[PDB]
Amino acid sequence: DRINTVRGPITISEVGFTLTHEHICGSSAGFLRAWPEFFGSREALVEKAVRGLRRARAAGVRTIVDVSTFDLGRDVRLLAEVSRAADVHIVAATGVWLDPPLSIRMRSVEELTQFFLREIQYGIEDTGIRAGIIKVAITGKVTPFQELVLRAAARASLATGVPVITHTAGSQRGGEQQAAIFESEGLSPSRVCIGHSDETDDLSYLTALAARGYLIGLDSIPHSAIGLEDNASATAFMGSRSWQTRALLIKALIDQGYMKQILVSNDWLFGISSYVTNFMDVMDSVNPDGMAFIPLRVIPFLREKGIPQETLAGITVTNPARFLSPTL
Amino acid sequence: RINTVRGPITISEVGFTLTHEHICGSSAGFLRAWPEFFGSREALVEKAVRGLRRARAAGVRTIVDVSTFDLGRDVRLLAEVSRAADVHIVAATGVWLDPPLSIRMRSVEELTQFFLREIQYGIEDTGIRAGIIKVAITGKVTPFQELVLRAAARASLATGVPVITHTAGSQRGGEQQAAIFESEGLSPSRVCIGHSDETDDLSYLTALAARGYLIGLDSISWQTRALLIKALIDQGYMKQILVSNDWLFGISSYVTNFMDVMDSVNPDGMAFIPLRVIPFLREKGIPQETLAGITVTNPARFLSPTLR
Ligand SMILES: C[As](C)(=O)[O-]
Ligand SMILES: [Zn+2]
Ligand SMILES: [Zn+2]
Ligand SMILES: [Zn+2]
Ligand SMILES: [Zn+2]
Repeated sequence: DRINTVRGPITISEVGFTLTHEHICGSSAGFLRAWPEFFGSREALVEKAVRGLRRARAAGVRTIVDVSTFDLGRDVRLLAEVSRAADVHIVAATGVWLDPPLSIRMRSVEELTQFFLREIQYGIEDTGIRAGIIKVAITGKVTPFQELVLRAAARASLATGVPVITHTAGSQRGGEQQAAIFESEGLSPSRVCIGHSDETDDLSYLTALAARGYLIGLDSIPHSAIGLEDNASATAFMGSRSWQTRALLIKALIDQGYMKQILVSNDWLFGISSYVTNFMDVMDSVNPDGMAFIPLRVIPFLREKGIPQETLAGITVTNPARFLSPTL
Repeated sequence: RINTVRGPITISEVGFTLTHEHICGSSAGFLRAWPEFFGSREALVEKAVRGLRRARAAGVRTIVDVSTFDLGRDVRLLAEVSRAADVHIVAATGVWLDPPLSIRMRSVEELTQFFLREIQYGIEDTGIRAGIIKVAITGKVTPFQELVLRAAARASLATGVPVITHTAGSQRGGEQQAAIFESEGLSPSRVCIGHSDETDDLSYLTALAARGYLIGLDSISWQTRALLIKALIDQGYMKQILVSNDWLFGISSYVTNFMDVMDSVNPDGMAFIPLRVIPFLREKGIPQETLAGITVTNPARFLSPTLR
């Protein structure tokens, strides 16, 4: 139950302050290799990211989990290069996000399970870098293909002990659908983070999942298009709720007794091609702190509301370690 | 000169060409992320080299691999197979039916520059340059497909490389394609309107040929299909005909083991044209020089970069 990173296995003691939902680059499979000019250059992306991670390291971050799948253009060589140069642990992922190509979406639950296992048990591409988390996504009512992905994720998790992290669009309360399928496969809720759960203020929804032992991904705290009302693409991607509003859900879950079920992140990136052109600039305008936003802005905000330092250390260090540590 | 995955070649070196083929039909990054889907990369290479050597022994000298980025083109795979089989392979840019978000969110201007990158600079970090632009079409042409066609036209106008289309979603889609290409100022002689062998509407095909378009037939009943080649010859448009198999040696973009279905239907693979179609046409009285025009002269004129 050491944890696999892009630099190899590390012990739980070394994981430290973890951001469990981030991205070096949000893209599409092969796109970084075929069109680096889109990002200025690969070299520019590598530097921009390295600088960003280093600033997160200065603010106390020791590990990030890059939840980019194959179809979100995960380039594990970009992750390894940036991890080493920033000296920050990066856990990579398998799974399937919202843009599977035909070679993925035509696959069977059995085939998908085998693919996830390859990426966990053997390595990603020809690199030997093994995934440490499984990635899944739904929007709205689960599609037949998304249900296959969820079942394959559960089976791969049961075989390897690595956890599952989900994209929910909304809520839209997607966690209840996901949890039902995961449990039908015998997966323990303690192996699952229901992500983008900071999109909603439905505390009944959040607390009921937490009470079942799910981890709650309050993972996009700095995402907000307040002030950018004239930019429809910004509003659609980041929403109209303030970062403080998202952050207060952390306090709300603590106050209900569920501190141990909380995972906090920025869901930041250093490049993005999967959306509108130059969207990285729009996001950067909203959060110049990048991935340092959690430790620099959110932690002090929560301490200010009277949350004890020890509880914040538990959410940022202990919870991610328990989550990431492989457990059958 | 024409760019191949082994560098530039002269027109005289091109020889008998199959202008619409694939080594592998897949998705971007897939071959590398899950080569075991194909058994192994090594197995895919071995099969592709055997199949290309078979085609070469039946007279083929060049294939045009019209796999785009989104059809999982791997020019390193193409280079390896090309070298081992001693068959020239022309690589493609463009957009097929499965663009990921990073492609389908792009403007006409952005796509134009990406196609130009792949033609003028090279594919990925390989220095291998695309010698053709690829556009897949459905139905009457979707808005996004129209964007791709216009970018293809603009990249062609800047470089002289031709454009080949293929239609899956069937209508008289060639006329809509032609209208878009012509609105951009593209010469029809730079365009192969593909898989025209799907229909049996000779008047439609003849009218496109008379306008200067190349007519892309393919496919692997095949005899009825082959008789359209003769019909177009007899209309006076042998110069406008291109013939290919649209074959591949691996496929992951459809159902599992579809490659087995395909191989059971057409065990000749890419040799189907020279082993079956060419003798059939010779038997129906098409002369040698005409067959050589279709298989050698037409592809060379089509592929040789020109702005006219
Ligand atoms: C790349 As996302 C907006 O699903 O974290
Ligand atoms: Zn997401
Ligand atoms: Zn994300
Ligand atoms: Zn086609
Ligand atoms: Zn094809």
